[PDB]
Amino acid sequence: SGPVPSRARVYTDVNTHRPREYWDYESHVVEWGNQDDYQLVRKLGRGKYSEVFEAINITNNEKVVVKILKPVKKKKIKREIKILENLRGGPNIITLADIVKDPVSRTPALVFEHVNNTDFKQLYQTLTDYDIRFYMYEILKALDYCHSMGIMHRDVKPHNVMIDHEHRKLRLIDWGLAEFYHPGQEYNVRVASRYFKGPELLVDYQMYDYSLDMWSLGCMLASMIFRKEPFFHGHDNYDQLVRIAKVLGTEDLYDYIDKYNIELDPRFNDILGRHSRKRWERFVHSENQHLVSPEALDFLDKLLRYDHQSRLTAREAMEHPYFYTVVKDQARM
Ligand SMILES: Brc1cc2[nH]nnc2nc1Br
Repeated sequence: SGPVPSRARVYTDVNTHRPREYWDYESHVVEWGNQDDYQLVRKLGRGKYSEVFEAINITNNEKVVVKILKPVKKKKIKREIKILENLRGGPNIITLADIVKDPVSRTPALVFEHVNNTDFKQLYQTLTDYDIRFYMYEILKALDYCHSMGIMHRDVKPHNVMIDHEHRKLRLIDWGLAEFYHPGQEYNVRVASRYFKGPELLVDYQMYDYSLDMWSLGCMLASMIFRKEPFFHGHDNYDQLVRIAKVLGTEDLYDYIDKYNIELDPRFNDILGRHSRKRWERFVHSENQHLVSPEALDFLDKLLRYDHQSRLTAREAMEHPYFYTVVKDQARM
């Protein structure tokens, strides 16, 4: 009789109380700059949707980062721009500095504040127990802010977390998949990386919310404290849910499907089978035990839930005992 509707438990109507211009990015007018102010130095990396370069602003001799966008729909460019401008100045949010366009090829490019070319994926293995809690707390600051601004990132993964370990700085980047949350709106489930897709994306439940980012955050935490990258290692979108079901169990999965009256793809009933909910001790060994604690396992369990409504919010996560020492040390400053 159709899926059961769902609402976010926090920041549900923040966009409703704002002017239309805040979230109606289709009508957003882009403030274009002059690309002659920037000279590219070297390429930093590629991607399906952009190429990233280190560049120099020749007007003030400032180092910047230039993201030349691949050809995508104009509304998607306006969405990333509007979200970056709404979140500008937020805690641990990357700063959009300028928007330029090649006068010949009409190719748009975003100019960001400079950050050291080193992300969370390259640094996790050398991090101590305290470093994991510290940087996870910094990620939660950025997530709680953008959620409070009515925006979900929808692509939380270590590759999108830039870290300057010398200064202990952290920046959340790549907002090309972020969207504004509106209660009752059905979103595209073809988002995020395979290993970080929430169960709602794999069962094709479109009325999701900020809680999607909290699942992806839980996938990062599990891979770091267990040193298993990725943690849920599926061969495809169907097998990705099977890998999750082999850990969280199938009974909670069918209760989740039953609660929201989700029409499960018939290709799943032959491959899901029957699996019990595993204990987190199964993934602990002598090489990751220094990163695993009862607080870490209790915090991880509250993030990786089938029911998106039962996962911790970003604000609830920041108050878990897992961060008690980090919060106390920041108060000492
Ligand atoms: Br700074 C920076 C900002 C980005 N936005 N999307 N990808 C990005 N990469 C780097 Br590096």
